[PDB]
Amino acid sequence: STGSATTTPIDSLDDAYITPVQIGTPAQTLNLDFDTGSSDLWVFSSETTASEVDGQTIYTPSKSTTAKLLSGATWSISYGDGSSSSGDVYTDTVSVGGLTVTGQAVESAKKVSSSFTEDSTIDGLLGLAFSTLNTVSPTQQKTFFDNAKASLDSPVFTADLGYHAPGTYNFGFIDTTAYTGSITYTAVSTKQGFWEWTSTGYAVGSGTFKSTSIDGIADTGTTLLYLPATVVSAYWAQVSGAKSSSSVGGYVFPCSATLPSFTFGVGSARIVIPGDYIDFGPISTGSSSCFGGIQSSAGIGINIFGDVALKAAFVVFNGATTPTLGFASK
Ligand SMILES: CCN(CC)c1ccc(C(=O)NN)cc1
Repeated sequence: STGSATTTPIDSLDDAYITPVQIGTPAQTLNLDFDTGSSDLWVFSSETTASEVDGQTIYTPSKSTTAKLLSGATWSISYGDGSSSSGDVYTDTVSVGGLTVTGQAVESAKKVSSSFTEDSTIDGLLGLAFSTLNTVSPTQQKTFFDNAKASLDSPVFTADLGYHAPGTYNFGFIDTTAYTGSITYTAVSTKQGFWEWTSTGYAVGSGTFKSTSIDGIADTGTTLLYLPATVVSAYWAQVSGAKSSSSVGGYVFPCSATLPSFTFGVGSARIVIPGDYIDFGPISTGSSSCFGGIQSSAGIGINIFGDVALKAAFVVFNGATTPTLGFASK
């Protein structure tokens, strides 16, 4: 089997991407944030604290003839930005882009943090990291990908995120028309439950490539590119007037600037992030200070290849017995 679904930015900055997902019988379509940095499929629901719901579409398990309470199961998750959610668990039929999994754990939120409440466009998350990170207790549950993978034509999914435009998540096949050149594969460590890999270095604009190992995770659920302070300082030093602002919470730059590109290495291959992808716009409406899309990972504890980086590539998440990650230009 295969599936293919379009993913759409939630706003004009590509702050996140939403993908329609069919849950239950008859189908209830919710728009979920596909998240290769976590392993829970959770939704706004009829059980979510009413004051914490603000425009989201909710899953109502009582209206699904295939929903079953997973008795005794609870979940609770916190993300690296401080966002969180928690609740109980149902199993139900879940379909993405024509690919159907029966008996998928659908984690129903009882509580969500304000950061989720305020994102009216995001009806929940669909985790695509390794199932060892799943938070359901006392019986850990499998991701949608993990459940699907034996049925898939090939045990892979691909992320093809757009810049200020829709893109595609495919399951079970590699669309050879969706990228240019060849796909370069690189090793993955699953020890921390993430799609963790090592970039071979970077360049700023038209500068020389610096060969240096940068461990990090491929996280579709993180907006920006978070790299070591040395790398990030080298980038922003090429933008007149750019500075790290403690009050704003990262690097800002004059909105009048033209940003340089940023290149990262994948083996001997190179992915180029155009300068425009690194512009996250005014820090507040009408400001001439703009927020940067490359930020320091110092204090996070890990480097994160978020959407800023991933959207510059066609990315293969290869879930074979020994997982790997592939990147191509597009
Ligand atoms: C700000 C609240 N949202 C919705 C955009 C989040 C989505 C994904 C993550 C995350 O870290 N995923 N790996 C954290 C938060």
